[PDB]
Amino acid sequence: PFNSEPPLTKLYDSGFLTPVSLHFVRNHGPVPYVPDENILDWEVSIEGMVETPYKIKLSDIMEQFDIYSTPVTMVCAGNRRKEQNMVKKGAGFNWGAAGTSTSLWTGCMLGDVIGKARPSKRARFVWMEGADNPANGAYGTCIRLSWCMDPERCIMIAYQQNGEWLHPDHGKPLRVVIPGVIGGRSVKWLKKLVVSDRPSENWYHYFDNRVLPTMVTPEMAKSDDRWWKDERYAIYDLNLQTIICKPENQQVIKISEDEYEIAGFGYNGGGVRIGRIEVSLDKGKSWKLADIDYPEDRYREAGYFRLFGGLVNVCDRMSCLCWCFWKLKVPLSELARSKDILIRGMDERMMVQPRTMYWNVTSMLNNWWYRVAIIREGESLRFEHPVVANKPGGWMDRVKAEGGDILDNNWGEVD
Amino acid sequence: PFNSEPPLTKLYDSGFLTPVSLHFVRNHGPVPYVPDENILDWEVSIEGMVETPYKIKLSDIMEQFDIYSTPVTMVCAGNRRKEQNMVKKGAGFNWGAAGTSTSLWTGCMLGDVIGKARPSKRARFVWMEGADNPANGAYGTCIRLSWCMDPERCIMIAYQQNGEWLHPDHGKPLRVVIPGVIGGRSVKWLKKLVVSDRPSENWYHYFDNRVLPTMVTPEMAKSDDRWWKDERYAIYDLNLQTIICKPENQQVIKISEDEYEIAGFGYNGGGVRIGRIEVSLDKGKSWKLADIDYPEDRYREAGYFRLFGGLVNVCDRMSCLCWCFWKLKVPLSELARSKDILIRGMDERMMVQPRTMYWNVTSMLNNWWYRVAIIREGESLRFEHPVVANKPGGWMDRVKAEGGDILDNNWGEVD
Ligand code: MTV
Ligand code: MTV
Ligand code: NA
Ligand code: NA
Repeated sequence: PFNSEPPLTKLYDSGFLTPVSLHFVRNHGPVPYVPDENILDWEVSIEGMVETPYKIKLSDIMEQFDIYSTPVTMVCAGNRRKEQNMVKKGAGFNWGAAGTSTSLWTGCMLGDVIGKARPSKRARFVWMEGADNPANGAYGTCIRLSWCMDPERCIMIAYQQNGEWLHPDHGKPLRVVIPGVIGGRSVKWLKKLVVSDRPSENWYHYFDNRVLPTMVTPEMAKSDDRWWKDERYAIYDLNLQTIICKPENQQVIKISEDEYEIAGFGYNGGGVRIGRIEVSLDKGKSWKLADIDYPEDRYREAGYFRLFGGLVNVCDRMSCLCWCFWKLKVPLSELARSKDILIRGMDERMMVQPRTMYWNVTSMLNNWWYRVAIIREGESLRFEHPVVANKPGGWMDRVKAEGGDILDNNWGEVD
Repeated sequence: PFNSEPPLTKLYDSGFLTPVSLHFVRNHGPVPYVPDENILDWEVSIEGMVETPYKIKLSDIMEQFDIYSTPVTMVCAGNRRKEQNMVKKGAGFNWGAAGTSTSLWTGCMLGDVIGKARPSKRARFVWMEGADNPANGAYGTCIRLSWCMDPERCIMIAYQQNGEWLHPDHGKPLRVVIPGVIGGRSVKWLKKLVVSDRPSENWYHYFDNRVLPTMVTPEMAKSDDRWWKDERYAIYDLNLQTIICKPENQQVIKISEDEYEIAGFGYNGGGVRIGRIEVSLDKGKSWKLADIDYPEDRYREAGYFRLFGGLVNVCDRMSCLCWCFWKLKVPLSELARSKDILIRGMDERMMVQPRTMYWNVTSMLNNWWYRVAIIREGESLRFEHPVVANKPGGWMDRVKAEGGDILDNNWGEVD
């Protein structure tokens, strides 16, 4: 496999729409390389439990279906994996907190494409299969049929990203983009859509992209395949995340009468808005309400307009399919009396991020509170994120050097 | 207002469908009393942003619309309020854990009723108003239009409960039943449906049924009305709850070689399945996987059939609109080495119940882990639930008698 993660500061600083060059990459195997001259002839087959199976070329999609341009936040299931790895080593690429990127995606509605084949009333799922050939054969997975037909979910088949034709690494020439759901279901190099009454039976649907129960050890999961065949553990909708980006790791700030603007981003699954983002400087004893900016709502408020030949119709939805940004000003004098900054979000289902880590075999969907340690050094404060992408230098490295237990009630820090 | 809560043991023991006589009751004011002879003439007006406003009598609903019979779990937003009251006294009826009841509801689809009036493309909400007249005028609130049109959500206008004509306390002759959403939105004695592009402006929509941010004090909420006018804090979909019912409060069990079957129920909002229910006997250090029974899935598997003149079509949905039951056998010898039983659920969005209480002004949607204390007395164990409905006798009463801080890292219990 191949994985690349943008620097957290660069991701935040780029703002609501991440440049294509910075978008994170996750490939299970070799990328199928498709030359520009072959793009328009790329063919997808629609089959299974449908009245009228058909095949369609990209050029035909572009001419025959309504075209949309939609901002969507993509998130890898493995985001924040390194934090879990610090607690107990496991398999998988050690993502920091920047395994997410947000783009305008241009293409057709998957529901329109499937609708044309007329799915059976007994159908429940749409299987998706890619043209790639990683170690265990073609990558494939699935999504609920009803979600494809739901305008609030805006599931797309995209052929442009921020108005550019897709790069090989991002699925050239065609991929599914599934908002509010882990990147694992957004199948790249799309070849086949199969309408079914049951989930995918693809190897990658079983043995990846699952949050196994916490008490299942890696040895149990290796020795008993049944752990990977219970749909209750398959990841679809994202869980709620909030990340601190300012102050930056190892940032040093002089203590003064000035306020400092703590800041970051949040995202969530299933189109459910994050209703509140709260910060604590006293280890969760009291919480302060951050100001949230939802840039997607600006697109919602603009009504209908076109970008890259596609209709922007955020205005037709109430869902939140993109990340939001948050800010909170605090006096430096208060930070100087604090040992850490914690952030947590609660959504419009009144579900909140947990205090407690949920360690699991694939170390996926790690959404316990993100913590930035505060170290006072003379008349200045220095700040430490939990982990750094690809290097030491976070508070978890320090706590391990101190002999501490990161899972204890004080994050392994002394008293 | 008037509130009544069934005994927790009786609620559990009754099983998947709660008898009408045991169903919890929540009225904000006097109940409008409607004689049997007046039922069929009861009229509802459909108005607002629609092409064709109309009025319809109950008898006409019964003859003109498709009739369904659907199991739905109802839950009061105030369930588990007494637990919060033990921490810091607040306003509101002190619910234990049994402010929930599950019934077969018979009636028409709200989406069919609204669909007939042809809502404007700009419409976003359906306001609902009741015939009652509590202190601040007619009770009214709202629900998203798109949710009314979604078959997975099965929002109904019901006139029978477990096959009986509705009782006055339960909305006779007609109410809305909104699955997966707090009982507050399931408007009783329904008189008016108004299609709008914005939320309800009813007094009860603002000043009740909200989870205000935790740092907002009762004094802040009393003095600044704006806290109650931000939709991000209005409750719709339920959050995830799991409750221990066995062992019962003050139950005493002889320590032996025998296993004991710990047991209870769970429920969740938005039709999202609870994928796992986990129990800890070691204060969250390790977790054990419970067995979950989902009786709704039996109705799903039965295909189409009729109950009380209504189509049962659970088979058409994938959503979970009802509670589930859970069981876990443990050796009594292991319980004897333990100081408590904790239970928590995680749903199919990989969102888990929190360790930390989220105290709030209305003390609503309290879903931190439910804890049963274990007290060893000679060769026996005695068990204590957090609180008892209407009386002392739980571990929270005991912890307060001990001078402890329930919000501390050990639930206020010694070391
Ligand atoms: N055909 C195909 N092969 C893949 O390996 C494959 N991996 C995916 C995963 S697994 Mo994760 O939930 O472990 S994030 C993620 C992404 C990321 O897309 P990007 O590289 O365009 O960011 O595409 C998904 N789609 C795929 N499609
Ligand atoms: N018209 C009307 N008046 C009410 O006071 C009223 N209260 C409700 C609340 S507020 Mo809560 O989220 O504070 S639970 C709940 C229920 C309960 O219905 P039941 O009495 O049939 O159990 O109906 C809701 N519907 C109502 N409808
Ligand atoms: Na909220
Ligand atoms: Na789950």
